[PDB]
Amino acid sequence: AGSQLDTVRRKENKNVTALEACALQYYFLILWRILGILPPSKTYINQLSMNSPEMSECDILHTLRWSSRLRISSYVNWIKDHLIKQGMKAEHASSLLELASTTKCSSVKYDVEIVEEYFARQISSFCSIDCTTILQLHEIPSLQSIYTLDAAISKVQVSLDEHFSKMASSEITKNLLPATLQLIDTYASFTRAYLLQNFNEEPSKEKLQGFAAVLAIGSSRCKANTLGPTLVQNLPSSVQTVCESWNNINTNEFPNIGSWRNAFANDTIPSESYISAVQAAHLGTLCSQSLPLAASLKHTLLSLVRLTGDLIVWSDEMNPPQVIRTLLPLLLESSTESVAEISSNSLERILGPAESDEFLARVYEKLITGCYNILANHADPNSGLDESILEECLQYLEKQLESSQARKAMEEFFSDSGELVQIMMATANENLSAKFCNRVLKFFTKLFQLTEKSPNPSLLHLCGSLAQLACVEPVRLQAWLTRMTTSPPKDSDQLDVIQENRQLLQLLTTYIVRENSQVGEGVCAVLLGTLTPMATEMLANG
Repeated sequence: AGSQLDTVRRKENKNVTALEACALQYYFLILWRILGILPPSKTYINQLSMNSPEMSECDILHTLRWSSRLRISSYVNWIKDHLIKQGMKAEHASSLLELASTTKCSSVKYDVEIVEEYFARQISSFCSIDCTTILQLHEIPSLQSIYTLDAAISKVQVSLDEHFSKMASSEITKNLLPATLQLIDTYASFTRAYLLQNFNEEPSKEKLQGFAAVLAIGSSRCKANTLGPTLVQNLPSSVQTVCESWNNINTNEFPNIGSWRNAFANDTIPSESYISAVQAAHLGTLCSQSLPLAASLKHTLLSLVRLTGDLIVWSDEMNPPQVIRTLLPLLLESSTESVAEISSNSLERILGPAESDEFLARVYEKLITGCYNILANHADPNSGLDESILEECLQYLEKQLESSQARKAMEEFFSDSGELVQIMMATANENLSAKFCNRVLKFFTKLFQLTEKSPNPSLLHLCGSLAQLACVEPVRLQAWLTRMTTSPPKDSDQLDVIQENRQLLQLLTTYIVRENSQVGEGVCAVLLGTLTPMATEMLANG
C-alpha cells in the first residue's frame, strides 16, 4: 500500500509532502509490527516450504523475517504451537517446521538462494534500463525496490559473515558475485539519473550528457585527481550547487557496519531489527525533500559494493579485469562518489595498492578516455560544456604526455583509435574558440618536441597514429585548415592568436616532413594537396 505514490508524485514532478511521507512511514511501521506479532499461517509455512510463487506481491521481506525467526527454536516453538492451535495436524506441523528449518548449511543456502533470486528479478527488470546511457528520471526504481534490495543485501551479507566465521560457500558466492556486480552498475546509473535529470533547466539532453561526462571525469576520492574536481567546479554554478547538495546528503541515517554485530539491542536474530532501522532511514529520506529516492540509492549502492568486496575476498568465479572495470568509474565519478572509497578498496584488492601500476594504469586510462570523450563527443556547445573544461584537460593531456606511464597509456589509446587526429578533426568545429586551436597546436607541438628531446616508442606510435590523418574527410580537413589559416577580425578580435595558430600549424607540418617522423609521407601530401585550393582562393578572392 502506498508503494507507487512516490513513483506517481515524482512522475508528475511533485515532491511527496511531509504529511504523505510521514503517513507511508507510519503505515509501514504498523503493518510490520502486525505481521511480526501474528503467527505465520499454514499456507504461508507451506510456501516457505515450497516457494513456487516468486512472492512478487511484497512477500520477499516477510519471508526473510520468518526464516530468521524459525532459525530460533523459541520461534519454532511459538509458531509450531500456534499451528497446533491453528488446527493444522501436529505432525504436519512438525514436518513443515523441520523442512522450513533447513538445519545445517542448508539454512545459509536457503538465505543465499532467496536473495539470489531477488537479485535476478531485479536485474531482469532492468532489461529496459540502459547501463551506458542516461536513464529517464521515471526509469529510477521506487523506494520500495530500493529498500527491499537494501534489506536483501542486509541479510545475505550478515548470513554469509556468520557462515564464514563459523567455518574459520565458494559456489554460494560464485553465483552472488555476478548478480550483485550488475546491480551496482545499474544502481550507479540510477544515482546519476536522479542527480543528472535533477539539474534545473534554468536542461537539454545534449547539455545533460555533457554535464554527466564532466562529473564522471570528476573524481575527488583516493588518488588526488587534478582534473576531475577542476571540471566539476567548472560546471555551471547551478549544476555545481546541485552536485554539492547531492554530496551533502549521506547514508548516516541507515545503520552502518557493526550495528548488527553489536546485536542491534536485539535478542535472537538482530539482522531483522537492522533491516527495520534501514527501512526507517529510507522513510526518513522520503520525509526530506532533498533527493530522497537516491539518498536511499546512495546507501543501497554502498551496501551492494560492500557485499561485492566481501565476495571478491573469496576466489568465486569473478573475472578480475571485469570487476576492476565495474569499480573503475565508481571511484572516478561524483554521482557514485559515495562508494568511490569502497571502489578504491576493491581496486586495492584486485589492481593492488592505490600506488600500484595496475591501479594507476586503470585510473589514468579511464581518465584519458573521459577527457577524450569530452574533447570529441562533448565539443559541441549543445553539451552545455564551457570551453574551459576542454582546454583545462588539454593541459592535463599534455601533463600525461610528461608522465612516461600516462604517456604510454595515452599512446596505446590514441595510436589505436587515431584520437590525436580526432582532436584536430574536432578543432575543425567553428563553435570552438581560436584559443582551442592554439591549445591543440601546442599539445601536438609538445608531442613532437618531447619526442625530439627524449625519443621513445610511445612517441613513435603517435606519429604512426597521425598516418591515419592521411585518411580523413577532405572537406572536414579543409574546413579545419580554413579555420586555422583564415583570420576574420569580425569574430577573432585576437588576430595575433590567429597568427600563433598559423605558426604552430607550420611547426607541425615541418615536424611531419622530417625524415625521422613516423607520420609518413602520405599525410604530408594530403595536407599539401588540400592547401592548394586554399591558396588558390587566397588569390581568387585576393
